[PDB]
Amino acid sequence: QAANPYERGPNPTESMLEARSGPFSVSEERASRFGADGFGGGTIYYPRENNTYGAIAISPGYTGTQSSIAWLGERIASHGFVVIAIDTNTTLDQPDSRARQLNAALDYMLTDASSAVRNRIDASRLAVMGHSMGGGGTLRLASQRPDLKAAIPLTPWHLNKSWRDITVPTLIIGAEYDTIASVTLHSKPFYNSIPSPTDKAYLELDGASHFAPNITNKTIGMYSVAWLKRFVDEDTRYTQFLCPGPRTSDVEEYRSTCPF
Ligand SMILES: [Ca+2]
Repeated sequence: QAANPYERGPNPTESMLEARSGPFSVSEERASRFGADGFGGGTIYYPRENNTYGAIAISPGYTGTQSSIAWLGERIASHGFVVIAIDTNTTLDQPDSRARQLNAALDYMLTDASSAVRNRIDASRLAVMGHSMGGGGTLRLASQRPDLKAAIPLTPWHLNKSWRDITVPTLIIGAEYDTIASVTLHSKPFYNSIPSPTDKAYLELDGASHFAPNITNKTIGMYSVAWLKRFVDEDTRYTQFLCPGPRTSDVEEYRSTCPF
């Protein structure tokens, strides 16, 4: 019974979560393609403030690179996270290969990055996120690693529909007008398959394309950070944004196991 030891930054408001950056100024360190084993390298974003934070790996999708998710990895790092936006070994890698590479990237932050990075990581509080096939990779890694603290598949694609063994808090963000990873064949079937008691939520962005995750988006930003705050940091000051959650508005649909 004490102040949460993982709490970082001020008491949140909607406007703070919708803004382009959080309260921590951030610096970058390259994970070189010439120095990364098991994935294609990346950019680590980390808070300049010397404290420990949660560590998060983020995969792009098919034909995508670290630059299509960089805004999100930066935005999230600036709320007090060490985040790596990766490149994949090839841009054509499939979901389950991306799951292995999200796994290699966490190992990287933890063992291979510079002292400044490693010193800011609480190695026991990790999370993954992914766009489309990166999103399928996130589900797979979440399924193989019950020890992760959260998983956030964004407009996810995967041929396997059944994610029955996931026990890691998972927010699946869907895009209502996605023409590539339709919520009806991908996001909803994945979400529908995760059984109680796993915490989870499904948010479907109103009016949004498959590519909404590759452009600065306050709804993806606010809800991704609330989710990582609530589950990587156990930070209950963020539950108020997720429960009861968005009226369905910027949001086509919201389902959740609130209050978690
Ligand atoms: Ca609508």
